[PDB]
Amino acid sequence: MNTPKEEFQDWPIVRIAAHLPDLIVYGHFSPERPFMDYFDGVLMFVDISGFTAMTEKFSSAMYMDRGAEQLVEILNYHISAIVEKVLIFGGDILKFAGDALLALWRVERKQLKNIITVVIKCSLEIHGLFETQEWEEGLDIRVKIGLAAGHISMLVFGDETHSHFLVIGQAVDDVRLAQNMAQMNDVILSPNCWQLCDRSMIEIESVPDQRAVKVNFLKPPPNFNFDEFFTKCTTFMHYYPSGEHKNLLRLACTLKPDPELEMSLQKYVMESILKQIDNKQLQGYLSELRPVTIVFVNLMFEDQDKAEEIGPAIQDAYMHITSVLKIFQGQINKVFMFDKGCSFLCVFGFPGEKVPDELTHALECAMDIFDFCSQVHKIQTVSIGVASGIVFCGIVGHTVRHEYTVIGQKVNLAARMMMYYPGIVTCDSVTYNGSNLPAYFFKELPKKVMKGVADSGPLYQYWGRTEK
Ligand SMILES: CCOC(=O)COc1cccc(C(=O)c2nonc2N)c1
Repeated sequence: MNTPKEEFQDWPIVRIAAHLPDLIVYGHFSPERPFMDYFDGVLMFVDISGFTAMTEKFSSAMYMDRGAEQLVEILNYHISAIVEKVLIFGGDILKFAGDALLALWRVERKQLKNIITVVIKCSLEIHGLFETQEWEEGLDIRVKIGLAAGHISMLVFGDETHSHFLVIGQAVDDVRLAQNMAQMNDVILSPNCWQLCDRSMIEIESVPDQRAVKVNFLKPPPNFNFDEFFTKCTTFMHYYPSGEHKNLLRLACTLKPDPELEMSLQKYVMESILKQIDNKQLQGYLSELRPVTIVFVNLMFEDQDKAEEIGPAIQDAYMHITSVLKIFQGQINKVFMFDKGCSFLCVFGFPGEKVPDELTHALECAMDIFDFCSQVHKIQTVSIGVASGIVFCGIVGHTVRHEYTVIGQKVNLAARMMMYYPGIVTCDSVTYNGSNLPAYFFKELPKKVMKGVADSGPLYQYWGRTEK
């Protein structure tokens, strides 16, 4: 008998799993929402704003109407290489955003020490990818890495049709703080990461006015062999591709059809992405420079550190946010959470979802969300930033691990507005002027210098329909 080779691996379920971490793909959780679980791990936050600040230049006429296509191609070339490193070193890419990706090595508490060593080595090899790389003579193209370790909580929230997850807690807060302190080419360790790590392996230096540390060198003992050390470490890595599948970047490439599993996983993925996955839309349809309105919602909690309390609060907020977005065809593109609160990146005018009055409706949606979420138990402060303009949309990452993402100055602007103008709904000049709503519905705001934005233009508070 002949033995034709090659398992077929391109099923819809596999395509869906590309959009999700192993944390979710192999998770098998209870149906209750919210769902919380608790574990330990090492986190890596890779700041990629260096080359995703390239976006505004790809809107130039020099790119001849293929700005979006060129941008995704070059971004994916670089981001792919980072993803491959993470995956080969045993990590799980949790989410992508325009300015970062977050990766996790989940392990039993006793192995944190050795896993930190693995993650440091991975971090250094990532920097090594970019040592002599650039573009257009100028732009150097490099990254900044923060590492953290310790207790991690996971939250899954959603309804009967849509799901979202977050990791939260001090280690999560720590990784953001660490990455923020990094300069180009740095690997910064959280205080706890430094506490837990194998101090014989590395040389560090202090970070002024900070207990976090910078890794200067990974200098292992005389008879250390990283490959043998790594192999020992794989004992504790549940899904590391091995044996017959050692040639694959992800076990998830081996997923077989399973309608119950696919039902669960598809809830995390936007319907337009599922359309492409099902070969009912062209594979490049979602790469675009598109005018949109960003509504960036931040929720700050009464007790910032109590997972048992924040979980239900996020779920209650989510249920309202989704009902309000449905009414005006808005979408949640990402949910993020560090030390600054839980933020929902909402978008109006996505792929094939554009309708006029996007602006008045975006503001009215923001106010509804603001009013409702302000009365949610345990939510201390709600802040919403509204910015409108051309943004890049597309699927960013590696073939095996990628996500639909939005990138642009207006996304960053809305995100900064929600943090620098807490407790109110703010909007940019495009939104204010475009709405044609009466001027007394707004308050002209003081100009604030916000990290990452030059010339925001005049900013406004959406005060609402009444003096009240
Ligand atoms: C408004 C703050 O926006 C950002 O910081 C975006 O950058 C990222 C990039 C990757 C993951 C995350 C997360 O916050 C989480 N992903 O999963 N759990 C999280 N927490 C955030």
